[PDB]
Amino acid sequence: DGKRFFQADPSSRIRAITDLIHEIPTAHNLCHFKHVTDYIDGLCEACCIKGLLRLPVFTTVGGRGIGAGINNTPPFYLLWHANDLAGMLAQNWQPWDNMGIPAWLGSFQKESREVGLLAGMTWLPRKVYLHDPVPGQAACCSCGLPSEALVYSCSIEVEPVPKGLEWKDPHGVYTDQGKSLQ
DNA sequence: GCTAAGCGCACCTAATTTCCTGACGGCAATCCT
Ligand SMILES: [Mg+2]
Repeated sequence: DGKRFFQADPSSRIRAITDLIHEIPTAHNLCHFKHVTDYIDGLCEACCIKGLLRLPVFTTVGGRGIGAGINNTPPFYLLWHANDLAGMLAQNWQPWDNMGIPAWLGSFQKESREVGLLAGMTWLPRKVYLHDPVPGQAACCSCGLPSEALVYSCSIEVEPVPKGLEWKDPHGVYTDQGKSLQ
């Protein structure tokens, strides 16, 4: 009962859990997919979390009506790598003077532009509520690890990314004209 | 019943020209709104 992680204002539109993830096929303009079917099998909690982290980074266009993420169409992502998590964090540490207001706080105040890095790296273009049914699953058949009762669907809306916001992702790659490099 | 040796060439020259095309025609869907 309170604030929730990567969740936002009240919702009405309901979409299946298959579209939060991208690697598994979703409800396209078809009926058959790569042997998946919506509202039958769902993802685990870890898969749901790793799909929620895909939202600020790898959200594409939804047919030119649904807007993209904060860093446009998802560009090339480049970073510095090491054999350890300590070297993982240390080699990509370069911070900026203004941090920003990340989305794991509540409803952030828009105020002026030039968010920084911490507000821009965690921008939420979608929402999640999910309606919990009475009990749930018995054996998992979508993730692969046989788990307890899992999710079935969710609820996704969009937020229009405004104009301006002169901002550069630290790991993104941007062309000569400032557009995203694909 | 049916033979056997020896002998078998090389030199000359072998060519010059000029011409050799142009224009036209080259496709679209449908594989995320
Ligand atoms: Mg899984």
